[PDB]
Amino acid sequence: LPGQDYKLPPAQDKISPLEASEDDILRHLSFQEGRLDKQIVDHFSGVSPLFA
RNA sequence: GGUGCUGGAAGGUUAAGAGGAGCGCUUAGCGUAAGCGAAGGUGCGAAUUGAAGCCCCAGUAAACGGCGGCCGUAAACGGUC
Repeated sequence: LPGQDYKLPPAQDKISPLEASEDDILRHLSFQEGRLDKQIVDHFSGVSPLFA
C-alpha cells in the first residue's frame, strides 16, 4: 500500500549456493530415495527445476 | 476567505469651513440702426487646501462562523472541480 512500511519477500530457508563450500553443499541435501532435483530445488536459494 | 476587533496611510474617495479664478443682472457713458460697456451693488461660485470614515494591507477563531462533491483502489491512497 502507498505509505506502508516494506515487509520484504519471505525466507526460503536455504543456503547460498555460490561460494558456499565443497562440503556444505552435500552436508544438507541428504539424498535417500531419489528426489534429487527436488532436493536441489528446495535446499538451494533461487534455483529452477531446469537447472536441477 | 467574508464579517467583527486591533494595528498601519504607500495610493484614491473624501463634508463643513478657508480660498477666489471666471460667468450672468443692472448702468456713468460710447453707439444711425443692435449692441458694447469702467467703478459699485447683487447671484452662480471652478481650480487649490480641508480629519475621522470607506477601498486596501497584516494579525486575531475559549470572536461571528465554517470544516464539500464525483470516479477508482483496498479508514488510507490516487485522478479532477
